[PDB]
Amino acid sequence: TVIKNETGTISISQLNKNVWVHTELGSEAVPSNGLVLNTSKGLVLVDSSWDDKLTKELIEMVEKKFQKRVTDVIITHAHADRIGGIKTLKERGIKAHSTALTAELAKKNGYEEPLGDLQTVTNLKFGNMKVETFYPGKGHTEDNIVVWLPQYNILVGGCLVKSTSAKDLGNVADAYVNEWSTSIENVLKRYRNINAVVPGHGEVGDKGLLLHTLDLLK
Ligand SMILES: [Zn+2]
Repeated sequence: TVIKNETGTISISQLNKNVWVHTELGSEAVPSNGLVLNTSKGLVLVDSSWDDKLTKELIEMVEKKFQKRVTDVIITHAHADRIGGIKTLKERGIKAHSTALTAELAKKNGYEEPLGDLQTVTNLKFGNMKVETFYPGKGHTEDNIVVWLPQYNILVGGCLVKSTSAKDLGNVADAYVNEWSTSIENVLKRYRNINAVVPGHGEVGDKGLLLHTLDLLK
């Protein structure tokens, strides 16, 4: 099931019972994927959106939809599509989780600072919903992390993972192209039984998306 806005810029699609994928188009419309986790104690998002207007609109949508508060957001890296709505998060009392490095880079890029609480391996539980954040090393950016939902074996790769039709790695000015391969290998070694994989943008797939990205990096 999918739910969008009248303009069509914001869409939310259900993966399973309590897991949805939020997608926003940043204008040439450029999409960005994130997750919406419906828990017994509120809504949790994996990544915000391009800017504050889109992020606020996204939050307004899911809150109206599930009739609950978005309590936390996990930021996967310090770029606009991930941390663009940080000001909106902070003004609404939404906890913006991130690694210390992501917080450092957010500041450098002119964004308000996220919590910087996430360690290399951080397990978070919101109600019955379990979430694991993992820093696999440098790739798309120096700070990129992945998110794992152990109850569903769902992997949110962020921009470290490209979609099936993607033949372009995207912006590599802040990337560590050579190390990117080792980082993907660390994700593969850590999670031996992956089901669905959500790329930074594009359609949800499986472990084959990680192999595809390694192919592009060759
Ligand atoms: Zn980026």
